[PDB]
Amino acid sequence: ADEQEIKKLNVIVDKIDALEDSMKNLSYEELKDMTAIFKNRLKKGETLDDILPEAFAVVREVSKRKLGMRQYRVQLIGGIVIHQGKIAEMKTGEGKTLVEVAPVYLNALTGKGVHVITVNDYLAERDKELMSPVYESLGMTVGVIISNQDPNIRKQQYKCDITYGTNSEFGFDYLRDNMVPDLSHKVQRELNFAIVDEVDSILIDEARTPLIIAGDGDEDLKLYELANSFVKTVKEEDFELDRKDKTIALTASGISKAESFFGITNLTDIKNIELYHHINQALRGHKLMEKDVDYVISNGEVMIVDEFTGRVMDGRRYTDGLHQAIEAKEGVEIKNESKTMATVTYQNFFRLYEKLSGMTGTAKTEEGEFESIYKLNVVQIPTNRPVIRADLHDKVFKTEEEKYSAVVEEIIRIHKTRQPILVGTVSVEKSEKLSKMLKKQGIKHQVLNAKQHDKEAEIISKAGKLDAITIATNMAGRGTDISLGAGDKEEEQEVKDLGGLYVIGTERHESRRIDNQLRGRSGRQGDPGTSRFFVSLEDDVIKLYGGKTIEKLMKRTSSNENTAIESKALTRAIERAQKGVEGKNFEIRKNVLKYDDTINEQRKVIYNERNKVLNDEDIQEDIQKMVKDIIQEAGETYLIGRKRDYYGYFKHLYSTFMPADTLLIPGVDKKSVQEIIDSTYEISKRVYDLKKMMLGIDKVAELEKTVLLKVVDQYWIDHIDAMEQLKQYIGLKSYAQKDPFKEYALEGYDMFEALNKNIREATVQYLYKFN
Ligand SMILES: Nc1ncnc2c1ncn2[C@@H]1O[C@H](COP(=O)(O)OP(=O)(O)OP(O)(O)=S)[C@@H](O)[C@H]1O
Repeated sequence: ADEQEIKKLNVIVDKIDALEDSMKNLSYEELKDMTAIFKNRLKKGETLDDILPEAFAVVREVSKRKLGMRQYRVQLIGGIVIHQGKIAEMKTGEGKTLVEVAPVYLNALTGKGVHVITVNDYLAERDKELMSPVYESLGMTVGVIISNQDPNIRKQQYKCDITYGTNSEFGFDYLRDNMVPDLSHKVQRELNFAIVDEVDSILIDEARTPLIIAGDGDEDLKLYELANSFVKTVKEEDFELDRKDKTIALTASGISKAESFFGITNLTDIKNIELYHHINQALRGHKLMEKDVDYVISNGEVMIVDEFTGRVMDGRRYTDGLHQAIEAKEGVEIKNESKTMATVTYQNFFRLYEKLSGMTGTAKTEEGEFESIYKLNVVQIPTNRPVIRADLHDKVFKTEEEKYSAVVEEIIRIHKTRQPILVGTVSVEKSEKLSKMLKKQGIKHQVLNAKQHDKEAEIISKAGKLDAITIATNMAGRGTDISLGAGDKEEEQEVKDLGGLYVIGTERHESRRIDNQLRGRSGRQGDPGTSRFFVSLEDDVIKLYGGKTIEKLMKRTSSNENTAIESKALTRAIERAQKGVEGKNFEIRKNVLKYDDTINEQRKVIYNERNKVLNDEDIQEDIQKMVKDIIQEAGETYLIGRKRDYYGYFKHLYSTFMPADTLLIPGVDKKSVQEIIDSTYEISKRVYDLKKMMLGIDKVAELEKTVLLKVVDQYWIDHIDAMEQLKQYIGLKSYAQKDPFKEYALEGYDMFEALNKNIREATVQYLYKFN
């Protein structure tokens, strides 16, 4: 079992050990000073790895002094392992919180910024508060990212050398960090290196659901209303149209009416894009479309119509604000709720780190997933002292009452013997149910229902001592330790001889992993302990995932009340049920990660092409590129497409971005598509020269960024929410052999081209059409 991987690793610790004595003589400052010595050496030569022995050795004595926690080889091996970029499988109570110190320090010497992710706020704040004396003492700084944290403070934390926090906030922050307008609000920093505590939990387990930021539609609510009232008051002269090419615009009569109606007196400018966009689809919905032709009004809602059948294309909603507009138009309750803006799985958010790593107590079994996703290599480490415990069997039953009384009675029994027990549950109500019998009978205990992880954290530590009964859910008091004695050497041996801590799990969990975690809370290093599972036939995991066996047994009749069950075949069935929800879950992540890849490739560019604008990167060759793009398109459409519809081609460009009287070109019949476009484009290069010369190349470029970036946001968020609705729409399909994913990709590919186009034709319009 990973013998040589650990053996070679052992050579590293072997060296760390020889060094120890030399540093022993050193003062507190002779040690801090070393952080610098380190940094400077890194510039002169040596790799982070070439430093490893001394680096960790320095964390050893500094740790060995400010917290007492000197480090044990296993805690060193694991330290090296995190730095090597893998998983550090150590069992509960093995000291993982400290296995991290040595590795952060080492990597934090680059000034880049290390990341330590935990399962929750408390776990992170506590983790940082504990090891900070080691970090601080060595000339480094630490910060932790907690929930509802103001931007000002939040910035400072990533600024610090080391940073801790809930997995939810790191990936969350990021979203806002890339979703934000200017940089006065970006909060993150370079995602360089991360250490994931309880890696199986965040990565493998959470994976199932993605992170999603949404937005409260207060603004939009009365916005379509105002726009719709105005478009309503508007006259035929206030706008011009063309149902032939499905376009419409607001004439000069409208610009002023809008400025007079609203308090906005400028319009057309990037500042206002909003009122303008809204009044736009408000107008289009009012005249370009019509009742019973385009869209239809059934009951209290407005459904869309398909042109290929005349049927109602249900499920699908109108694009970029349109439906919301038609709704306002007719006079029906508007769907203004849950706006999905940001979204991301941990499968990818974590892929975004130069060097990934983590620790846990159960991962080598899921290695194939950890590697073929995060290319995380699980390396198992030996436990410090030999692990002696009693991982007892699964007391099998039928009927929850039978299972429950068996549990209640076995607890009164262990309790009198004087030993503590840990009753693991998997529901706040089940924990209360099991609680009722104990109270009904008269035996003291406390309920840890994962809500105030800190208050409960204290409770579980004490739980580990003398006559205590603690019923915790599978998420209550996690990183806390079960010290036999609760801090006393007296109760330590008393409870040590009595046979450790006892663990009883209500039902078999969703995986062997979660179960061994209840089993793991006991028997650390060198402590006796027992753990047993009181299972029953109606427990869902078996009830639904068991098979034909549990069914007939459950159906039969009734006989031996309170009498437990057994059989070879019975167990053979109980295990398939768990490995069945194991595989069920294996594939739910598969069909969540892929659906994200599609949006991840998109979100990838929309983001780079968003960051260009922010870090003052030149966008002139690119805007000009898309400007040419619009025209090359006009080419295939009217130029070549229909045949040579000059009136249309020109209407399209006047429609799109060209001014009023400009594209006048001789030749036409004598000239070819390309030449005609080269001309239309030179005519455009001139239009921009008029702009630069009359505005100043600087405002011209400065303005280039103001509107490119602004329209991306408007059309991107809407493309995202809509890409989600697209997924929901595939649900009502299947066909002969049409993969539900395949369709989603195609209808998502062109949907991306439509989005990008809505940007091409929009940056330019604002950049040329009016000024
Ligand atoms: N080398 C050590 N010497 C003394 N105490 C130690 C040492 N290492 C860890 N501890 C103690 O062990 C307890 C912490 O164990 P943890 O770090 O929680 O182990 P773990 O359960 O693997 O970690 P989590 O829950 O993934 S942080 C604390 O009471 C520490 O004081």
